[PDB]
Formats: sequence, C-alpha cells, structure tokens
Amino acid sequence: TAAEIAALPRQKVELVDPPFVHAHSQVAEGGPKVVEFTMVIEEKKIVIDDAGTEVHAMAFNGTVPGPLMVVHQDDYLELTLINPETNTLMHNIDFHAATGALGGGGLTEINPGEKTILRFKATKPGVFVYHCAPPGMVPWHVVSGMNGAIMVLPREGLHDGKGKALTYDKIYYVGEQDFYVPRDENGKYKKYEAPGDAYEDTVKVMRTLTPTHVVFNGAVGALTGDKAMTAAVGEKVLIVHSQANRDTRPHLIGGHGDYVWATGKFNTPPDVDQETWFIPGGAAGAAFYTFQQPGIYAYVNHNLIEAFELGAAAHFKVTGEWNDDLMTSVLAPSG
Amino acid sequence: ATAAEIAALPRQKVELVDPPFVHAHSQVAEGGPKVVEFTMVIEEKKIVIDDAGTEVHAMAFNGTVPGPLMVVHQDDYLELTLINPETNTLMHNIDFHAATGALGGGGLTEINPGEKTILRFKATKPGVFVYHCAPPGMVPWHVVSGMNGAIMVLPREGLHDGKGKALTYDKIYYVGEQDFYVPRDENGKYKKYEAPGDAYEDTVKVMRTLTPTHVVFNGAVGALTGDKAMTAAVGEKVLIVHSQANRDTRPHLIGGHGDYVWATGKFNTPPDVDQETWFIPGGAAGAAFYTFQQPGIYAYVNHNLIEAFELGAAAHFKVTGEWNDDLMTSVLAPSG
Amino acid sequence: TAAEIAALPRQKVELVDPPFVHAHSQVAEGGPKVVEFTMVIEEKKIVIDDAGTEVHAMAFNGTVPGPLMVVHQDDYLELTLINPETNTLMHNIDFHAATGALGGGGLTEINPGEKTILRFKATKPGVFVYHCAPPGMVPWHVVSGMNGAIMVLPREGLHDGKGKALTYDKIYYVGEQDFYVPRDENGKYKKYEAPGDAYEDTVKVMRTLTPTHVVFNGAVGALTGDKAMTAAVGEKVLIVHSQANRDTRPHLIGGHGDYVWATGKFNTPPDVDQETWFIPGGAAGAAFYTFQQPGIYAYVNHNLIEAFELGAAAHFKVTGEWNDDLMTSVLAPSG
Ligand SMILES: O=N[O-]
Ligand SMILES: O=N[O-]
Ligand SMILES: O=N[O-]
Ligand SMILES: [Cu+2]
Ligand SMILES: [Cu+2]
Ligand SMILES: [Cu+2]
Ligand SMILES: [Cu+2]
Ligand SMILES: [Cu+2]
Ligand SMILES: [Cu+2]
Repeated sequence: TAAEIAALPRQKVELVDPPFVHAHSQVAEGGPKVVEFTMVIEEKKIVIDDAGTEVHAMAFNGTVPGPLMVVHQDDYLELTLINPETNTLMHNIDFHAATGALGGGGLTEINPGEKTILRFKATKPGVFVYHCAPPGMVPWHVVSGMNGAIMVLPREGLHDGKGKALTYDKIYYVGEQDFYVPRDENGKYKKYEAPGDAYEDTVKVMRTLTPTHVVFNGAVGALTGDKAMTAAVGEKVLIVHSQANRDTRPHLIGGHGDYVWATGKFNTPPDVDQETWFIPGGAAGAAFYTFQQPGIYAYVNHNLIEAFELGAAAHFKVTGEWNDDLMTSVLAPSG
Repeated sequence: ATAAEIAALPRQKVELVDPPFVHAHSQVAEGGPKVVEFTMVIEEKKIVIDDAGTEVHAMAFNGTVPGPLMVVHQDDYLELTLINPETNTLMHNIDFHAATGALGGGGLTEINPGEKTILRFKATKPGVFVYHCAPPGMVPWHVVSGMNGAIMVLPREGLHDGKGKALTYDKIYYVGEQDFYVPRDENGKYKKYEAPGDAYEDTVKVMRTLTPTHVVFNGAVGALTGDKAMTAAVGEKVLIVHSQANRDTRPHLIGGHGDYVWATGKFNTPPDVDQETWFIPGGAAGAAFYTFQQPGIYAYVNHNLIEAFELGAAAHFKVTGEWNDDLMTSVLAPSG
Repeated sequence: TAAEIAALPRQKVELVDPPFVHAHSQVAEGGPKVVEFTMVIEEKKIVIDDAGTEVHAMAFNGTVPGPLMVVHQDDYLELTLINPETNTLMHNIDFHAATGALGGGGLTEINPGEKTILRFKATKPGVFVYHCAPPGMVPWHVVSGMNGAIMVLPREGLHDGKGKALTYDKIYYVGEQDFYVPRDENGKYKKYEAPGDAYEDTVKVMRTLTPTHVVFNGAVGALTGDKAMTAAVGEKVLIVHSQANRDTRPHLIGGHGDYVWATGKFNTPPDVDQETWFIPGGAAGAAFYTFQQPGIYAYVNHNLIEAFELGAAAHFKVTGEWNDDLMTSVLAPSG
C-alpha cells in the first residue's frame, strides 16, 4: 500500500569502485528499505592496453564497469542518475533487476545537464546486469563501458541446493568488457577528438562480432600484478561476474567454483564443483569458493585466446599453508 | 505397438498457422495417444529480409521462415506429409530433433522436386525441439536458408514448474531466430542472384566466417514489430518458445524476465527461474514463461546487443493495462 | 598425512588412444589408491584435412586430444610427464580437476630433456579438461592440440538426479579441437618446417577468434569409417566431450542425450531428454544415452557450419532391429 511504501526507512549508501563492493550484510538487517544510490555519468578517454589504445568511455560513477549495488529482496532501489552538462550525449539506465519501462531505461533518459530519480522494487533475488540503453544506439553505449551489475540478496542470505547457509568472507565484482576499437590501414588503433567521431568506424568493428579487447575492470591487466584480488586459505569468496553484451566462461585457474549460480539467480539451485562456468551476454553470474591452497591464481575467460591474447585475465594472491595431500610435486622437473 | 494398434489410435488432422502464432491445441492432453497429422509443402522462394530490400532465396517449410510450430503431446505420434513441389529445384528432407532413428527422420524423407513422403514418429520426450532440413553434403546451406522450425511435445498433463505446481499459459508465441549469411559486392552492398544456385559458392564463403550478416526473428529485421508486434496484457501468462537451428542465442525480454525458463527446452529438466537473460545453444529450442506486470512496449531480443540492434534480432510486445508504481516509479523525471 | 597416502595401494594404468578409454571400473574397487599414469609429450606434424593441411601438434601421449585418464573420487592421480629431448618447447600440465599451483602447471614446467611427477587428490567427481599452459604461450599450446580430459567417477558409480544408478555398457571420449591455420595470400594453407616458425602467423589467425577447422580427434573425418564409434540397439553409451578453448554444442543426430551432465560435474544433477547440450570452452561434459534404433548416426557440434564445413562430425555405427513404433516411413519418397 501507499502509506506502507511511504513509511519504509530510507537509507543512503556510499559506493565503492569495482572490484570492491560497498558495505552490506548478507542477511537482511531489519525490514525492507528504500536503498538510495547516486551515480554521476562520466564521458572520458581511458587507456585500455600497454600500447596506449584509447576508448571514449561512458562510465556510470566514473568507472568501467559501473559499481556494484547491493540490496536485499523486496527492498526498493532508488537511484539518482546525473548527466553533467560537460557530457555531450544523452544517457539512461536499464536495470535487468527491474520490472517495467524497459528496465527503467524509458523513464531515465537524461541529456547533458539533467538528472533523474528512479525507484524500483527488487522483487527477484540474484546478480543482475544494469546498462545504459539510449534508443537507436544501445550497443554503442554498452560496449563503451556503460554497464555494471547489482546484487539482490535473499533476505536470509545465500544457501546451497539443500538450504544450508553459504556465508562468504569476501566478495569481488569482476565486470568483463568487450571493446571494438577501430584501426587504420596500417593496423594501428585510431584516436578521436570526441566520442561521436568514432561512431561509424566503431559500428563497423562491432558488426564483425569480434572484439579487439576483452578486459576486466576496464583495461588489460587491471586486476593483475599489484592489483590482484586477495584471499587466504580457508576463506570463502564470492566472485560476481557480468558481461552486458557478450558471452563469457569464467574459470579460477588452480581452483573451482564450489557453488555457481551460473544464471545468476538465487532461486535457481547453484551448480557445484565447477571447473568452468558460462555467463551469456546480458547477464551476471556468481561463484562461491573456499580457497585451499596459497599462491597466485589466475581468473580468466576460458576462451584462452580472449584471456591471454585479448586481455581477459585477473589474478588472486592467496596466503596460507600449502596442502601436500591436495597436491604435491613427487619429482620436480629434472633431466 | 503394432501398426494396427497405432492404426486403431484416433487420428486428428491439424491446420498449421504461420509463426509467431501457434495452431489450436490443449495444454493438458485430450484423451489418450493420437496420431496427429500435419502436412507441409516446401517452397523455394525469394524473401526480403530488411528495409533495404536485401533478398534471400529461402527454403521454407510451409512457405515460412521459420517453419510453423507443430504441437502434440508426449506419446502421441506425429505423422507428417512433406511435399517437395515440381517447381522446386532441390531435394529436401526433414530431421525432427524430437524423433528417434534415421537421423531424426532425415534419412527416410529425402524427396526430390515432384515427390512427397509421409513420416511418422512417436513423440516420446516432452519439450520444444528444432526440426530442419538436412540433405547430406548441403545441410548448413539449407538450414541457414531458412529451412528450419520447431515442435512442442507437451507433457500429457500440461506444463508444471520444478516443484510440480501447474503452469498454464494464457497465450503462446513461437519466435524462430535465423542467422543469414548474405554475400556482398566490392562496394559492401548485398548481392542478389537469379537462382538460389548462383548464390551457393558465395554464401558458403560467408558462412565460413561464422559471422552472419543478419540475425532476425520471423524471417526479417523488424518482422515482429509495428502492427506485427506480439501482444499481451498486465496479468497475462505468456509462453515464448524460441529456437535457433544453427547458432547460439541469448533471449531477453527488456523490462521483464523469464519467470520459468526451460533453457534446454526439455520439460523433464526443471526450469530455471527469475531469468534476466537465458541461453539456447545452436541446434535447440527453449521456452520461457512470464506473467506481465507492467503495461507499455517491450523489446524481446538476442542479448548480444550488436546482434539485436545492428543485426536484426529484436521483436516488440505491446502490453495493455495499468502501471504499477510499487514495482517502478519515476521519482524525479529527467530535469535540470 | 604423507604416511597415510604412502600406505595407500598404488596402481599403474595403461593409457589408450581416444576415442577409446583405458580399462576401469564404474564402481570403485576398494579404498582410495594412488593411480599412476605416464605420458610422453610429442611435437609432431598432423594432417587435419584431405587437402593435406598440417598442424604442428603438441600432443600428450602422441594424440590430439591427449588420452582420458579415469580415477575415482578421492583417489590420487599421479602423473609422470615426460618432455623428450626431441621436443623444442617447454611444456607443463594444468588439470582442471586439481586444486593448487594453477592446476599443477606451476609445478610441472619441463624443458626438452626433462620430466616431473605430479600427484593430486581427485576431490571432485566429474569430467575435467587438462591442458598445457606455459606462461605467455598458453592459448598457442592449447590450440595446437595440447589438451585432453580425465574422468573422476563417484566411488559408487554414476547415478541420475534421483539417485538411481546409471551404468554404461560403453564409453567414448570425443576431444574437440579448434585449429587456426595460416593461409598464404592465395587462400592456401601454409606449411612450416618447425613449430616456432608458425607462431607469429598462427597468433594472427587466433586473434580473429575464427577457427579454420573445428575437428574431433585431431582431423576432419577422424571418427568416421575405420574409427566410427560402435554400439548396439539396447546399449547404454557415455559420450565424454571436451573443448579446452572454445564453446561447443554436441548433438547426436537421430538420438538424444538421455542424461547430460552439461557442466561435466557429477554432483550437479544431469539435464534429461537433451537434443543439443552446451559445453563452454574450457570444460568437459558427458552424455548418457541408450540406443533404440539401428543405423549410422552422426554426432556433431550443432553449429552446422562448424560440423559440416569446418569438420566437427563423427559417426556411430549401431547394430540392432529397427523399431517401427518409434519411427516409420508411412509413405517412402515417391510421386
Ligand atoms: O585453467 N586455465 O587455463
Ligand atoms: O535489456 N536489453 O538491453
Ligand atoms: O541433428 N543434426 O543437424
Ligand atoms: Cu550511455
Ligand atoms: Cu539489457
Ligand atoms: Cu532443404
Ligand atoms: Cu539438427
Ligand atoms: Cu605445451
Ligand atoms: Cu584451463
């Protein structure tokens, strides 16, 4: 009822840039609330590889992917989206978690210098993709980095196939991005004055259905080296993954997905003991894993060409004690 | 069962309807096993697949791309009379993925132009299945020329969710998705050919790129839009059967969900629930059940947005009814 | 503890070339054991099509794909991997079934002239991919056919979703491979005198993400004729299928996948009555089917262009009586 929706507690949340996630509780604290978020849209040039390749990013909250928003089932997510007058394009937002008006895209078309406030009831539990979708140029905005994901946790937290609770110690959000950067006759990636200048050349690359780069956190190596995600032997980690436009097949090298909500929806029992899962373009998925061995792990899109030639590889730096029962080198490489 | 016992089975002739509509049927089976009879004439015809007038020499079952949806119940016998007209220039056959034996029926149905055949198979497994032409050595060319459709073998007790609760749809639509490989001239313009044959070698070359020039619903870009947009109402339960005989797809109802989705298309496999975007592998059909909650226009797409909005894989749903502000509301309309 | 594993019975297994699988028991015979395997790596030219197209294969045990290793859950798989001095590249092995050191790859880097022995506990039941992964040359080795699979059977054998036992009469292993063969400017496939000579050219083809060939058992038509798989009406067959780098969609033409562990993990209930299943690049899946009709069946990757233009098609020669109740030609093709 009206009075009841109006009486719900309102709560503002401070977002954090991916792969990190803002503060939240797995099990809902209190009753349904209208969770408030605010994101400013930034159109800016970003370098995506070691060769200085640029992309005119269209980023929610200034990041590629946009930040992860976490709410519980039946809460209302109320987002204030701002498109500064400094931008040159109209933007909007489609929450795959939302029901109605094309996910909210039909109610949030804001030109540079405008803002809007959209509220929707998170009626279904799971991880969902959210992305910009201006009619007539939906792919262009999405493949320019304008997408993220939200997590709608069941009020009672996560559980496995037989109702046993699954509580993670850590949670990371890996947004995978397929980029389509134009090249000149010589094969060098092109640079442009403004976003629109690249429109035509970019759509041509997009039609080949072959991305020039497939990256995590907006750039080749963004989640490797000193920016590797961390964990410890014995820790339970939830890795949320999304791809707003193209299929992906996540894999923890040296590990597994103990429980994987491959479709991303919590009412659908998770698959177990996964080596490699699949997330279709336009969806988010989530894998729960308890680390057992220390060392550096790689987390990749398992088409290894996309992982190691195109950029779809991240790292996990795990501390702890090695387990010789699980694995041991009986005879080290020798003549 | 003996041909005699099967012959003692009641027979019922069905009049097919063109996709996305489905011929009249009952969700729960009417009595016991029957021999459901269907007839389809194969038509090799030029079709236009986009607003620019791009043409394809289609190979269409019942004259449509996709071929029509045949609906029977588990343990019924599907008896198809397939006709290949004298006017056609190629041999055609049919492989029902729902069938068991002779390459899905393909090895027993090779008919040359001017020939016909009658195949009968027992629909032993419940679910939606793809059917398509498969002439040895020319299989992909016939399939990506539009020679494919789907059938639905309903459980005799109708649909049920993963927990046994009955799932009864008010309406049903069949969306056949087609990947086309159209050759282009040195200017990037699509080529036209006098006879389908003159297109073969050029088309095989494009097919090898594994990159379709068009990915469409019901044979053409925008085919299920405007006055051909599908319809529903707030509160209406709709089953959307989707098939792709040669290539993967990932259906998504923009602004909606797939409340229950048999992503593998098989009814004995519990449906996934609350789906945002599902996946149907090339060579299969899937089905999504959804109860509309909001009025307005919805786009139904293959969620590789480039395929959807650049290649042609987008349909529309016009939904009547009252807006639900509880589910969604514009607190502050776009403003300064 | 080491002492305990040391006290475990050990068994040397003899490997056989795909699509056949070495002798094993569906239900485990006895308590956990350390199952030993040995594989020598062979860099060799293989002819992949009737046009004489060659690939510089990097084959475990001399075949593409490498042989299927079968152990039971909680057994230890101990592999002695050998890289002969006749080879030119360093190789290693990642068992997706293993936990730690990048699936074993970090512990098995052997140069030509070296060997190593790796032992891991097969803690999760299902079929898993294994493949070479030299840092910086991962996809290249994998798409050169250096991959295979293992099956970790539950101690009590296979079961359906409701716990009823599923015992197969025959088992086959189909390893699907995506090759990227360079062509001279005339469209003719190029031939080389050494693996490294093809590197630069091959990487370029790989980046298009478009394979020139997609084959089963290393060559177009490999699993046909003298190598057509066999079964008899009434026989229950398990078809294990793997693809270490790219997606696939298996389909038994004229048949079905009665039970399909699509993710390849036995603890994830199998899908049933499948027409076409999906296996993501970087995984293995398994389908159980009881043949009901005699005749030649084709088994394919259901992107028909990949199956019939690119090479992804195998045959099954089945003996038995035709069942007219299941299918019958009421009127044979006629006027
Ligand atoms: O499992 N990594 O290739
Ligand atoms: O929700 N489709 O962009
Ligand atoms: O069922 N094979 O096209
Ligand atoms: Cu935008
Ligand atoms: Cu979307
Ligand atoms: Cu045909
Ligand atoms: Cu088929
Ligand atoms: Cu190697
Ligand atoms: Cu791997």
